[PDB]
Amino acid sequence: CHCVILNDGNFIPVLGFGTALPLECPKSKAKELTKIAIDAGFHHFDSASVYNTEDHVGEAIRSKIADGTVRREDIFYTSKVWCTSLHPELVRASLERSLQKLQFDYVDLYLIHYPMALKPGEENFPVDEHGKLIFDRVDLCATWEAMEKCKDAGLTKSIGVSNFNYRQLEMILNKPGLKYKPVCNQVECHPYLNQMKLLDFCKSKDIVLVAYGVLGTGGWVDQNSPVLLDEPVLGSMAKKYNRTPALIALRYQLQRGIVVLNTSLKEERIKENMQVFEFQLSSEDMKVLDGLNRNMRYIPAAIFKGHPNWPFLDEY
Amino acid sequence: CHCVILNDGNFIPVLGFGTALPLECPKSKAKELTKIAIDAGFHHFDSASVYNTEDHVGEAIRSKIADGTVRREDIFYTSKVWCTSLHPELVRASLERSLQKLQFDYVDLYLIHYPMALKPGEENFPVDEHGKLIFDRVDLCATWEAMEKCKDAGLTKSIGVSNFNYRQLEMILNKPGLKYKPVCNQVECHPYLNQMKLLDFCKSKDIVLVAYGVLGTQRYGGWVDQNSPVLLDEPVLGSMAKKYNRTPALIALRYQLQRGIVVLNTSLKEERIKENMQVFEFQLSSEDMKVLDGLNRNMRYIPAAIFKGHPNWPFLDEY
Repeated sequence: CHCVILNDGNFIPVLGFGTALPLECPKSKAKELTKIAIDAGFHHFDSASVYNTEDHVGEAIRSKIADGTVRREDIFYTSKVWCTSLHPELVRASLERSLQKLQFDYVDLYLIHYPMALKPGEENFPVDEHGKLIFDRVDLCATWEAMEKCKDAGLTKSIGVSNFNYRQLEMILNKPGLKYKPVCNQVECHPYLNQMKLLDFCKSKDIVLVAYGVLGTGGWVDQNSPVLLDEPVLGSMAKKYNRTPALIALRYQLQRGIVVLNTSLKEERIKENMQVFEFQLSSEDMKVLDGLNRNMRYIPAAIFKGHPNWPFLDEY
Repeated sequence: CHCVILNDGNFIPVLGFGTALPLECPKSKAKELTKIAIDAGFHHFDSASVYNTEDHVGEAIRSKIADGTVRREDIFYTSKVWCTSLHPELVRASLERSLQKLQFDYVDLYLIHYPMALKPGEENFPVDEHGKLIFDRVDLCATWEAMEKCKDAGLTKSIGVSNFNYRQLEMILNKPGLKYKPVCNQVECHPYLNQMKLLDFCKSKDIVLVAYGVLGTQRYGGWVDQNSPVLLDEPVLGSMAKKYNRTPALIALRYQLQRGIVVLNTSLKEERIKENMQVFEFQLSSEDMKVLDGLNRNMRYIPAAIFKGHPNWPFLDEY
């Protein structure tokens, strides 16, 4: 493995495969993609209870274990508790359900998906008659204590968070009687939103930053206007190193000590990910990439914008 | 043709097929889709110079004219001049280039795509080293006069605008020496953004409101936002669909037709393409129309965000 140590003693592969699927795709597509990713060399798989793809991803993994491609111990599986189960007593319940769907005995990492609670229930997006989310309030420190207990019960080897801004991380870190610090903070990160300040903070607290939406992500204008991968600097550097604009973006994060999660529906693209270990960017080129930062948040989770705990209002 | 009259005497089919394709589709996809629509009964096709599918669309259309399925005069084709060619002297050149690709003698409708100009050039989204769109200053009244000439030259039968707000329409309507009022204003419109005020304004000025994004849109590619409830998930639409034994989509389409709006819709699915024609097989009661009116929440799914900093960005005013 091309791994990095977590503050709790566990190791996580620096390259992971995201299992979230496009709205149009049959959830079963996750199974095929997971198998392809495994054959391509991926050992780290990122999922979440809300993606409703865990049963298929679990089947893919158990199938590659059964034919001897990999062993459970060599796989790093991550799940996340959704907004509707942040209530302390619902945390463990959701994790156990995921393990049931996966037919696993444990997950390697369990994260709080967002620092925002929503009305408990089967619906992942509970809304009123006006289509507005029914927010709920919870003590994130209580939710955290429940995460700690899951780790102690052996249901998850490590625990961390996702989409937490620095102050929210602080709430957990300064929590009285804290037992386990989150091992990571999974957030959107790429050349247009390099998360420099948040990264420096996490590193200062021995927390690993895990990036999703590393290559970026409606109407014709909004769908055809230039996006991250259209960046001329990446295209130029890609030709300079004879790789792809995507590989430049992926490599950029690795050289910053960031764990990267990537996804694709195409086998060739999934396989190309492994090239991120085949080359290196020069200090000067790393500095050039640092200059692309333009605070462009592609995954704002707009529907939550009115939530008291929306993490993206603060600078970082 | 289920057609309605325009303020210039010409008629437009009340249902049209948009020819804009998802960035992940070979531009040729537009040819097969257009032929399918034509067989399904579509006569109205909405395109734009920027979509860069005009050649493929013209191929399909001419193909159906050749085999006798339709006549050129039975087809209503719309094109639009992009932000980079709004300068009075570039308006006609853009149209002639589109006709060349289509291999058409004329287009039935020609529109100003957005009331915002961008740096001239082949590049459609010119940006600086900071990734910011390079805006340009233009006189829309002068642009409009260039559109009027196109109509006088017979290159387009009618002229209109798209994504203009009420004051921007006024700018044109109150123009000294105005020869032709725009026949329409093509804007985003659906139950969550019914454009009541802009509609009432257009009606008062004899302007037809043409709607796109009629079934909602999901701009954000992020999982959470793409997986949160969408317009078609609306319980009122699902409940009403059951009442009339139709689909939530058909209810949303019929809603617009009864308001005097011309609807544009698209789909990569042949089955959904056909389904559209069902909108003409039923009618919504006046009571239910009122019910649908209550669904408005000023939810604009197509904000053209990249343009948000432009002086003429049309979505700032109330309407």
